[PDB]
Amino acid sequence: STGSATTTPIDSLDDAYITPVQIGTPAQTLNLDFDTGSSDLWVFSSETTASEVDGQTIYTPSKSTTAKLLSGATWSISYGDGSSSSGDVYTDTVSVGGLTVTGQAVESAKKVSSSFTEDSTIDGLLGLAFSTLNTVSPTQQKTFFDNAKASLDSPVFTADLGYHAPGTYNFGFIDTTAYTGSITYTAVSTKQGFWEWTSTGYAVGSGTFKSTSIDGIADTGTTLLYLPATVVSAYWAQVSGAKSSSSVGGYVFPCSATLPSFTFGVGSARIVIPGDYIDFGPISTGSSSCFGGIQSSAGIGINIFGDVALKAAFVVFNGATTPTLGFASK
Repeated sequence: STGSATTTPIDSLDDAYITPVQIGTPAQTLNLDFDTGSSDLWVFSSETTASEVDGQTIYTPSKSTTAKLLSGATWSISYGDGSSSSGDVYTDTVSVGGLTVTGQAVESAKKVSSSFTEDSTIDGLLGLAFSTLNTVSPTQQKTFFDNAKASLDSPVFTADLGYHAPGTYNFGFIDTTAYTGSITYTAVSTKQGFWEWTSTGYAVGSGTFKSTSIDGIADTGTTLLYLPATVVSAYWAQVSGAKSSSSVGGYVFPCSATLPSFTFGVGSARIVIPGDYIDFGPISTGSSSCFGGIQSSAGIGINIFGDVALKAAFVVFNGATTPTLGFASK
């Protein structure tokens, strides 16, 4: 089997991407944030505290003839940005782009933090990291990809995120028309539950490539590119007037600037992020200070190849017995 679904930016900055997902019988379509940095499929629901719902579409398990309470199971998750959610669990039929999994754990939110409430466009998350990170207790649950894997023509999914445009998540096949050149594959460590890999270096603009190992995670659920402070300083030093602002929470730059590209290494291959992809616009409406798309990971504990980096590539998440990641230009 295969599946193919379009993923769409939630706003004009590509702050996140939403993909329609069919849950239950008859189908209830929710727009979920596909997150290769986490492993829970959770949704706004008829159980979510009413004051914490503000425009989201909700899953109502009582209206699904295939929903079943997963008795005794609870979940609770906290993300790297400080947001969180928790609740109980149903199993139900879940379909993405024509690919159907029966008995998928659908984590129904009883509580969500303010950042979720305030984002009316995101009806929940669909985790695509390794199932060892799934938070359901006392019986940990499998991701949608893990459940679908055996049925797929090939045990893979691909992320093809657009810059200020829709893109595609495919399951079970690699669309050879969606990229240019060849795909370069690189080793993955699953030790922390992430799609963790080691970039071979970077360049700023037209500068020379610096060969250096940068361990990090491929994370579709993180907006920006978070890298070591040395690398990030070298980038922003090429932008007149750019500075790190403690009051804003990262590097800002004059909105009048033209940003240089940023290149990252994948083995001997190179993925070029155009400068425009690194512009996240005014820090507040009407400001002439703009927020940068490359930020320091120093306070995170891990480097994160988020959407800024991934959207410059066609990315293969290879879930074979020994997982690997593939990157191609496009």
